[PDB]
Amino acid sequence: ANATVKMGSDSGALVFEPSTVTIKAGEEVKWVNNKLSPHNIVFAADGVDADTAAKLSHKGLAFAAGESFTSTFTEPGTYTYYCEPHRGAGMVGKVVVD
Ligand SMILES: [Cu+2]
Repeated sequence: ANATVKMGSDSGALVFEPSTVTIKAGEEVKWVNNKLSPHNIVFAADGVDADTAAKLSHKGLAFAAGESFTSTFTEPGTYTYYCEPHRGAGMVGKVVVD
């Protein structure tokens, strides 16, 4: 099914919820802008292919509150996307396609 993850929290904390999402194999996923920007989204091939996690990865950023991203969960694997600017602070997410 369609999944939704926010690059933060509706309060004032940089977190990734749901930290883990499970959808079908072929569906997509939409993200949402939050606080503690910018909030990048890079899917480091962690169990899945590169090129795959590539299109799934987002080497961009987030500044405007309203912009969202999309990711194809076709290939069944495990994609791990974390904060580029905070790739070593305590902000990461896990994906699971079935
Ligand atoms: Cu962040």
